[PDB]
Amino acid sequence: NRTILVTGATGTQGGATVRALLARGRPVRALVRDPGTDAARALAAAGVSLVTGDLNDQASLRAAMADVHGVFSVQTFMTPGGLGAELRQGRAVADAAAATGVRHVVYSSVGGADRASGVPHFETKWTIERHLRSLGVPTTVLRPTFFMDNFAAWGPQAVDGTLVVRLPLKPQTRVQLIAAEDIGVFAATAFDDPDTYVGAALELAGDELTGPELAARFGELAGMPARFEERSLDEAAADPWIPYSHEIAVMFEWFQTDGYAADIAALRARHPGLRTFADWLRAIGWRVP
Amino acid sequence: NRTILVTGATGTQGGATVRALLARGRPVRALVRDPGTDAARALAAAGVSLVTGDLNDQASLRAAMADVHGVFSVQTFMTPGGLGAELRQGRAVADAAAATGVRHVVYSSVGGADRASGVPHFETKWTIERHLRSLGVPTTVLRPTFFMDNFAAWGPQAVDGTLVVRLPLKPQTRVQLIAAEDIGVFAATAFDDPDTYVGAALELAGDELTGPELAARFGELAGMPARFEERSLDEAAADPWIPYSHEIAVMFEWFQTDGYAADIAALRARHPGLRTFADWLRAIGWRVP
Ligand SMILES: NC(=O)c1ccc[n+]([C@@H]2O[C@H](COP(=O)([O-])OP(=O)(O)OC[C@H]3O[C@@H](n4cnc5c(N)ncnc54)[C@H](O)[C@@H]3O)[C@@H](O)[C@H]2O)c1
Ligand SMILES: NC(=O)c1ccc[n+]([C@@H]2O[C@H](COP(=O)([O-])OP(=O)(O)OC[C@H]3O[C@@H](n4cnc5c(N)ncnc54)[C@H](O)[C@@H]3O)[C@@H](O)[C@H]2O)c1
Ligand SMILES: COC(=O)[C@@H]1c2cc3c(c(O)c2[C@@H](O)C[C@@]1(C)O)C(=O)c1c(O)ccc(O)c1C3=O
Ligand SMILES: COC(=O)[C@@H]1c2cc3c(c(O)c2[C@@H](O)C[C@@]1(C)O)C(=O)c1c(O)ccc(O)c1C3=O
Ligand SMILES: [Mg+2]
Repeated sequence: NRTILVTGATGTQGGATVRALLARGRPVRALVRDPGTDAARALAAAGVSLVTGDLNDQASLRAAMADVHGVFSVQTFMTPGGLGAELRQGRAVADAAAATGVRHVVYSSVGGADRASGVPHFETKWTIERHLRSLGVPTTVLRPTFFMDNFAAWGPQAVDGTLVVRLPLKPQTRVQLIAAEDIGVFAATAFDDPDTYVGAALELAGDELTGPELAARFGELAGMPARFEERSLDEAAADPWIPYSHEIAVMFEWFQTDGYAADIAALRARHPGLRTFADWLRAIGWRVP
Repeated sequence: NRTILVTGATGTQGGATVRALLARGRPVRALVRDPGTDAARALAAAGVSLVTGDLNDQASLRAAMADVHGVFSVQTFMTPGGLGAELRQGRAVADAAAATGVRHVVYSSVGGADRASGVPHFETKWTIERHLRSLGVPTTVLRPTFFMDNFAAWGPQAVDGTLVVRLPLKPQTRVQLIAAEDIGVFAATAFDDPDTYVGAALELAGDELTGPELAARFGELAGMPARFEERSLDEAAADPWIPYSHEIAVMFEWFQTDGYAADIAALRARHPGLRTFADWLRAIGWRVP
């Protein structure tokens, strides 16, 4: 059986992984909590098999993994269960894979998880990585950087005729970015080349830009003036419109002090289709609100 | 000036620290968000000076540290801002101490913070410890174990004439415990013996017991039958009546796999009054609910 079980299939990383897997010729089974949603029906229409389960329900995970070759493992921490739930879920996926004879887990972590960042939602992922390693289940770890896709909901607004990117970054802070579509590409590639990818951990980025450079990219596409403005970390941390704003502010402070460290040139050699930020803007057809 | 600023002064660790400092003749200043509460007024009535401030407000922290010799630093994670807020607050205390020339910080962390536990509210504390050391703020780290005081609100209930301690521990799991009163003793001791304590980290426990033994201690005092019963980790994690239940379940799993490592005999040699669990039960006058 060549089937891959994709967790988080209706989400950003999982959805990208579904598309890459289908294109590469793998059967895809999607873990969904509710098979009756628009998103789940859309997956089925694309040729995905649905299985009902929940990352909090270990028995349901074992059932979801019946006869599959591989599992794509991704979790979110932005739920009522928070970071503790993310951690337990990641370890549950690993345990269920071990118990059901899964041959290959591709786990999505985060760039810098291995670098003692102290970012709470990076440390959860590191702890999950360590658990997978301890079980001996053949594993590839992907460590994605800043999702370009974040800018769909959190892109710049027009202020007095100028697009403003306002984020808790110094103007000089360089940030590595990855298109979610490329996370999917690497996940699919890993399953089809285990000789290269089993036992590997790979930090993923397709571009590296400062805030002013990000603003320039939007301005060039929009035909509008654009600028970057630094937001204070304390202000970002307190924002009632940003879920888990304190953890996110810790993360942005780490971008400022440390940051991601993917080798973009080496990734492009492996994957010539690796997307730049300009590519992301073109692919989504970004427009000013 | 020999004044100590106590953060969390109306709480468990801070309150214990205030009492121990007063016993040693230190002037004490208490950080309170609202000086009009009953708890704050009681501190003032004891001869503790109040200063209004908030761990989320860096300017208020600098003001609170004006002219003080030392700071007792403690944070909670079970608030709206969660783990991220705990981390930012701990680093803010450190930064304010650095900015105001504080001569000694006693920071309360947690046993095993230094042992890569993966427990999210342990990793926050490890990150705060690291930040203090990076700044060169003269620092003593206390690493308390399981608070005996937890059993005041989370004690055993009588079921069919038997007291039942029900926790996510294997019957064989040994847990180290500390009376909060003793955390205060060590904090005050550290300020008065900086030669010994500046630069030090000390894991704190006054007893070490299994679940069955904890049950036996309650039974002995109450003069009735008692037993321990293991609760599953999944059930504990999902408990709607336990705040941050998922993080707490990760912690209990770590008790099972790893656990605390204080040298109790060595601590009792330093502090002969170090409380056993039986001592704590007697001191608070524990009674069957
Ligand atoms: N946004 C970024 O820039 C970025 C960069 C690196 C890493 N990450 C990490 O990505 C992860 C989130 O991935 P995403 O953006 O694809 O998430 P998402 O929110 O787009 O998707 C979450 C998916 O998980 C599913 N899900 C949620 N709870 C579930 C449960 N209990 N059982 C089964 N399924 C459940 C959702 O229905 C959805 O399919 C986070 O851990 C985050 O830290 C994000
Ligand atoms: N309970 C245990 O067994 C145990 C064992 C080891 C460590 N710990 C750690 O102890 C810490 C909590 O200490 P505690 O039990 O003394 O807490 P607590 O809840 O008893 O007291 C918290 C204190 O902090 C104050 N406070 C809260 N938010 C504040 C803010 N924004 N600004 C200023 N003051 C604020 C409260 O008013 C109170 O004075 C946690 O980090 C926990 O992980 C607990
Ligand atoms: C354009 O900026 C954003 O979209 C921001 C942004 C950026 C990241 C994450 C966010 O959740 C948000 C949102 O909080 C809105 C905002 C403004 O703060 C995130 O969770 C994350 C993550 O879990 C793991 C690695 C990451 O690199 C990230 C991020 O980079
Ligand atoms: C008797 O057991 C308890 O009181 C439990 C308990 C125990 C601990 C903590 C709790 O919050 C609770 C509550 O969740 C109720 C319950 C039942 O789960 C906690 O926050 C903590 C902590 O931050 C740091 C170190 C610790 O060692 C601990 C604990 O040991
Ligand atoms: Mg299929």
